[PDB]
Amino acid sequence: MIDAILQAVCACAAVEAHAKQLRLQRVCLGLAAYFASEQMGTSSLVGSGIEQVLTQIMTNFAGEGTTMQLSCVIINSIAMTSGDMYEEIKTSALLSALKTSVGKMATKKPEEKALKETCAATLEAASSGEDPFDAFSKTVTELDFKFTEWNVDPYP
Repeated sequence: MIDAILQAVCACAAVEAHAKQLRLQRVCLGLAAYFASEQMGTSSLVGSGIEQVLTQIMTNFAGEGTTMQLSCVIINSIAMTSGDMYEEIKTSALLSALKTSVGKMATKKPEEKALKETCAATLEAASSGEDPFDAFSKTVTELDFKFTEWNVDPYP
């Protein structure tokens, strides 16, 4: 079931029309993060092109906070799950997009610098020389649901 719903949310996010529909991208990434962090659906994700979906929202909304956290949880999780699966998503593009995006993250307010830090470890962990299981071992690998804005309406 999970495999098949994760295949839909990846497909749903990769259609070019939906690229810039943030709130959607957010919840597709949300679900992706939940299952990845919870060690499920990781094969469905990578197979159904989670790589592309990530680079899309990381270059269409470079810097955006909520998408960056979810994206990094997914990566951190997949990195801590399978060696075969991580080196499949570890594409030049993703790396470029992750660095450029970390670059543009807001860095003034106290929780804004703290969030940057988290998403910056993933980038360090990605470009590290170290075996991924070592490199990503201390990085965040669980989902705080607040970053998915699941229950926040755009027009209260």
